[PDB]
Amino acid sequence: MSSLRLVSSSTIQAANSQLIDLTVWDLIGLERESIQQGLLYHHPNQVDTPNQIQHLKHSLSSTLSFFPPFAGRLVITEYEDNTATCFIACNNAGALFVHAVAENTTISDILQPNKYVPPIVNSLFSLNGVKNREGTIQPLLVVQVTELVDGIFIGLTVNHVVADGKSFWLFVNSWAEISRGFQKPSKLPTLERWFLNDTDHPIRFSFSMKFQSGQLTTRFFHFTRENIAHLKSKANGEVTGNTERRISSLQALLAHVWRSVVRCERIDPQEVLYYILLIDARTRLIPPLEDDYFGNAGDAGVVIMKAGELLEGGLGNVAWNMNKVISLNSDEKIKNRYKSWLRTPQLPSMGMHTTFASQLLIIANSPRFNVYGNDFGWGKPLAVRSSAENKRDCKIVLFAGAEEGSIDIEVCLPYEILEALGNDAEFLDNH
Ligand SMILES: CC(C)(O)[C@H]1CC[C@](C)([C@H]2[C@H](O)C[C@@]3(C)[C@@H]4C[C@H](O[C@@H]5O[C@H](CO)[C@@H](O)[C@H](O)[C@H]5O)[C@H]5C(C)(C)[C@@H](O[C@@H]6OC[C@@H](O)[C@H](O)[C@H]6O)CC[C@@]56C[C@@]46CC[C@]23C)O1
Repeated sequence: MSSLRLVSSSTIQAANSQLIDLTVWDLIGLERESIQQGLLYHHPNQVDTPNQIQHLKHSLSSTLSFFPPFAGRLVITEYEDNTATCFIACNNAGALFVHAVAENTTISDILQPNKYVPPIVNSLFSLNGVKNREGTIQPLLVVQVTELVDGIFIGLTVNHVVADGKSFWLFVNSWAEISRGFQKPSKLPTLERWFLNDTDHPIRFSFSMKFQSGQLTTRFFHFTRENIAHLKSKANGEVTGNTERRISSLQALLAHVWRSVVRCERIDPQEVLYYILLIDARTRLIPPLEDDYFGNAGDAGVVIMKAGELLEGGLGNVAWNMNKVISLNSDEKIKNRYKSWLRTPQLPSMGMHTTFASQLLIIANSPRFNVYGNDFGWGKPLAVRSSAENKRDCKIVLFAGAEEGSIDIEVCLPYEILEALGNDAEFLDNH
């Protein structure tokens, strides 16, 4: 019979004071969840496991020297007028390293064949459910390494006020390099964060103030490079007037997934639908931020369409609308939205009351993040998984696929819609 237990929990400080001021993008995450993603590895041959665990521990400490925020803590000051400030103290209080053993549990137990994410996956991460503002006391980075019969799982819990998805995977890429023998990471973070004026920080903000919540389930779908290329051509072929074939591969796929989810739920064609993209500000500010700007730097772009138009209007029209919402996130709108936020600095509510699954769909992560380059010395990973802690939001999480140019999507929806999707030949997934 299989089981799961914790062997040890250890504080990891940076191998070798300063403060970081947080900007609007960072503060918005204070009352939300951590990023919880991890990497699954197969051990074809025998491995000296105590030596592997020790090597991950020491290479983690070496990497933290280059990313001191992950070894620090948040500092929150609450004021009588119900406002607050927040910053990161790089005080080297340390990350947390959790060593767990899943007896009689295997790779294939974790990757159930073309099925749903099994419950064991959520236990491969530590500090599940902890909101980011609890980083005043809790580590900003927790690493759980779980031993399996035929491999290991490396699961990270990262405070979303400190880092977005891009920065999460910058750190993982850099940790893998250090573990492989690199002296320094190949990409060094930019740690000073963005404000329109030096006088803005510390920003003084206020805290506080869903269909089938708690009942959602999670399933992965795989999209080959070919099927993606097929959808891009189709979408661009349907919008000829004014096109140099500028609908991207990702836009076409996301448009296709949106249509497929709505098709499978079978809803009134008068329903209004909201599709939440996160648009990176790094490349869009003038002057742009550094590519390796370490923090949050992205804004919701909300695509809105009637269900009837979404389906009856064709793939290219949906993808064209997405392309246009992305294009409106200009340097002007980023800066004006920032300025407008400073004058009503309220952390957001997570939005409307939803009465069906397709109503509000959140798109997270990106296929541009490097998942399969994370060789720590024992080979590339077999798969990427998240904690699947979320059972509240209808959500699509994007991952680079194992094959060149493919994409894995992790879909969190009611079970019956995920079943319809897996039986829909128009949904052009594979495996
Ligand atoms: C266009 C309309 C008609 O007005 C309206 C109708 C209403 C709505 C559908 C819009 C609101 O209008 C604003 C809206 C987007 C909310 C406020 C947030 O958006 C931020 O709102 C603040 C202001 O409060 C802006 O300044 C930021 O630019 C913006 O980003 C976001 C995030 C950032 C927390 C978001 O989380 C990221 O999901 C992507 C992942 O990749 C990341 O991991 C992850 O963090 C989850 C969704 C969520 C909660 C909601 C939900 C949907 C809302 C409620 O559109």
